[PDB]
Amino acid sequence: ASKRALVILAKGAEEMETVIPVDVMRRAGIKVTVAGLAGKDPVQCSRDVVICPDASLEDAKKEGPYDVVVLPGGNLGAQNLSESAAVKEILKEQENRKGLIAAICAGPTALLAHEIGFGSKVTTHPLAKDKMMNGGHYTYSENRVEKDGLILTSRGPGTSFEFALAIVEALNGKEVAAQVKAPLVLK
Amino acid sequence: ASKRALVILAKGAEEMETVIPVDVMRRAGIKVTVAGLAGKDPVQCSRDVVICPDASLEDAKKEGPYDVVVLPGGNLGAQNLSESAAVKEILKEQENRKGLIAAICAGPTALLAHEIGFGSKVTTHPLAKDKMMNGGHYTYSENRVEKDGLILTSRGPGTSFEFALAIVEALNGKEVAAQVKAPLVLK
Ligand SMILES: [Cl-]
Ligand SMILES: [Cl-]
Ligand SMILES: [Zn+2]
Ligand SMILES: [Zn+2]
Repeated sequence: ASKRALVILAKGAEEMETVIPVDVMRRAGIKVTVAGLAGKDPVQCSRDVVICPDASLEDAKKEGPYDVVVLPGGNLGAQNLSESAAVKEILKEQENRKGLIAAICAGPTALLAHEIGFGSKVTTHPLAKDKMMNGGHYTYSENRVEKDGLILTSRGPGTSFEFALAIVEALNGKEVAAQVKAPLVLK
Repeated sequence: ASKRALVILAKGAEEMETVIPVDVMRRAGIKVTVAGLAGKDPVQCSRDVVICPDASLEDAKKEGPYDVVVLPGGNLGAQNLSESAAVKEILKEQENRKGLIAAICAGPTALLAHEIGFGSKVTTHPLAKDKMMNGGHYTYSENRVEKDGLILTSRGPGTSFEFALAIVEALNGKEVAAQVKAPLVLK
């Protein structure tokens, strides 16, 4: 049976950090739902790329559970994720059921906002470190991708492929991740 | 004055190869127009990401000239670009006026279709080599990004950042490309 991914898409999300994981996960045969935080309407990303989500979050959250919940970054996208009661509930459920949570760039700061995964080793974008580390609830890493059990984090646009492939490996295994990786022409 | 980029977005385009250059060029202060080949309506990309273009190609081509014309890849996107009389005319004009043309992955095969840049050294995705090389009108390269004067090509999703930064360097210079690059957390 195919694994399922929920990608939560908010206004101001970093479009690269959204699209790269969606695409790579779909290459890995994962059923990806791109869910609009605000509703069903198109989402204006940080660099003005406009993406039409597959469903509202309100609807998509009724079709869980998901094998991974993915939080893109983008400063303003992450803030929107951080403020969302709906996101809080989704991440708490995902944590409670021992499901994977993956967050990139400023995305992990939503984990702090919703008190998720405290005690984990995590990375973020360098500019989001101080926000993430407020209170000392995580241990900081400078690895490009950091996986501490069911909390998987990464640093920025330029780590998006490694982040996505890490999600693929966690869900579908090392062999599928390698197979998906080879046609991408990664260095 | 700000440089201008036309990114031609067809059904079946590779969404990563579309979004990465758009975003990175906008970081570099380039005015990017994402133009829908088929018209103004949202475009279903190769991995089902749906992007709302800024304008139809029909409209955007009236607001030229552009400092670069960018052709994303994706097998079916590139075929759509290759079949387009409108694209043919845009690329011929761009070539005639000595403007940059940038194409990635299967995207360069549209150059062959429209008889653009013959004699250039070019790269493509490995799987698109034989198509591109039909007739021997180009010289093939395995470099991740190949720039032969005003013809700039690259290989795949995983070379999209290097491709985008090469476009930035060609338009706005090495210093701006370096400045844009550093926050991306590229390896
Ligand atoms: Cl941002
Ligand atoms: Cl493709
Ligand atoms: Zn980011
Ligand atoms: Zn491609």
